[PDB]
Amino acid sequence: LSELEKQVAGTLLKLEDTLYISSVKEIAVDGDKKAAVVYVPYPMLQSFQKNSEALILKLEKNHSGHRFIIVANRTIMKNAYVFTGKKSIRRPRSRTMTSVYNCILDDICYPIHVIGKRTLYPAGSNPRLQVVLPKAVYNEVSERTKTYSAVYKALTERDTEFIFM
RNA sequence: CCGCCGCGUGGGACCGCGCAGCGGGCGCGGCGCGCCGCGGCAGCCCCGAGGAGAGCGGGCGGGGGCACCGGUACCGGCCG
Repeated sequence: LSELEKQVAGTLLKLEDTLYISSVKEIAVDGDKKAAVVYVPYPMLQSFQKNSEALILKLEKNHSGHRFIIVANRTIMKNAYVFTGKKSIRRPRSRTMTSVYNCILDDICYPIHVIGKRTLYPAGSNPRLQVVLPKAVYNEVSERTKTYSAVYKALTERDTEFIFM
């Protein structure tokens, strides 16, 4: 129940000539441009991912003022086992904190595959992570690395920086 | 203050175990044993160790066992 969903859904209906989204979150960057995330339901992520690049481009052209990102919504449980007193319940490994963050990272920029991750530990600076991307693509995603870092920090408290190799 | 391998509280990093879905209504204050929509859940597999094992292809080798088999030489005998 927000204004943005209404016009983005209007655009959605204006694309084809079935699939619905859960919610939307926008976050600003250092520049006046913001980035909007779409919390897609988990099962329909792959169906949205067949040609997500086209959808994001058409949405950007339809409604400017901020970039459109599409991601799934995953839950996190905070206990490996559960002691009901009678039987012990195992938490599946897919619901851990670490798996969700990595999947989020891969989803933020699915069309361009990540070729490596590295975390650096400076002497005093808060430890930070730098990823590695192909040189085949750069100017395609060079202009939108700051937004990627900002959204990663927003969703995950962990920070990051982007490079190419 | 000092003879405790036992008792209680907390911490919970390190050290090792946790196979058998959950949520709600019938359902009594609670806990059980059952009946009900799956109609509430992202329902239900870390990765795959310059650890180990199995598999395919390649050649490599006085590696092993069985049968068969040639060559002079030592020895003995015989013709001259």
